[PDB]
Amino acid sequence: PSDMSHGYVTVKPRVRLHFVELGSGPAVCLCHGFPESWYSWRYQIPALAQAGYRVLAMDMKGYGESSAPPEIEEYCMEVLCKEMVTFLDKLGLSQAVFIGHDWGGMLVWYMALFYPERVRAVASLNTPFIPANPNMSPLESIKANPVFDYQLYFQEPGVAEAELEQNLSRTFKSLFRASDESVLSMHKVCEAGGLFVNSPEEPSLSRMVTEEEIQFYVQQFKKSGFRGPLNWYRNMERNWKWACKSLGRKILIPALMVTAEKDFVLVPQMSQHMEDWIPHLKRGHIEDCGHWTQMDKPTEVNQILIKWLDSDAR
Ligand SMILES: COCCNC(=O)Nc1cccc(Cl)c1
Repeated sequence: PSDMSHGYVTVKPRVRLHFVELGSGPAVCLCHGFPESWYSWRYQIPALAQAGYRVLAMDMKGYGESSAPPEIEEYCMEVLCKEMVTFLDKLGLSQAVFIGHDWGGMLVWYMALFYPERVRAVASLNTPFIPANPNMSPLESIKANPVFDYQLYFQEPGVAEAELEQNLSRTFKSLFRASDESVLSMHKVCEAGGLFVNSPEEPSLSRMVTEEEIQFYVQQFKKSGFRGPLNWYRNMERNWKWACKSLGRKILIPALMVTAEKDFVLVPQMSQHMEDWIPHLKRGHIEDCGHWTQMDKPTEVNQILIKWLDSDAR
């Protein structure tokens, strides 16, 4: 943080967005996932800057140095996307390439759908683009696939917050792990009543993360907790209604889908038949890569993005 430039943008009277800036050239906006920070793109920030790009590694709403209102409604895709447009207006940017991972990936897909005039090119790590069905309920879709059982536990406000905020060191040591080191069962939750059951009181340090890196996520999450980041899940009824309003309109700006082979939550199989809605959709498959794409295989992520940006985003 000391060797990094920190930017702040007041998108709403009570909502302020934090971001780190490095490099010159076309604007590249990076959107992290859950329970992450701008620090998740630590290997991408100088790499994309050297390639000739103005990197904007965001601290998403409810995370780190950015504002965290307790209201659930403030974390729906409609208000989040509108805040990201205001962020571009206040920075004097007409266009920017939006690259998202996990929940940030969902945001970048919606941004390309509703505001294509502000999105130059779009890239998504692990997160697929699925058009919503107006006949099927959002809760029915979650209950259909057993892997998304953890989402039901994340619905009731305060329940997951108490477990995730309990021991932040234990929280990130159990979560930030490679798929071969993974001690978490996502389909076991709402039956056991907690995300960390198999994981012990003092979990071992993963090969992809150091003690210094783990403590950074602890101090950043000490500012607001988990209420803000968890509210991204609590708008499943609101996001579906907004996604159903687009029904018919397709993306037209260059797109990239990056899949992680060993990701058990956001499987590469979920991205199947995405080339029916397309529009330009280029692919990048990373073998022996877990959920934390940027942490697991940092070099392969840098190689895929730099190659894609210079050929479609410039
Ligand atoms: C766009 O959909 C994002 C959903 N993915 C999602 O929640 N994934 C997730 C990643 C790390 C830890 C936990 Cl508990 C969940």
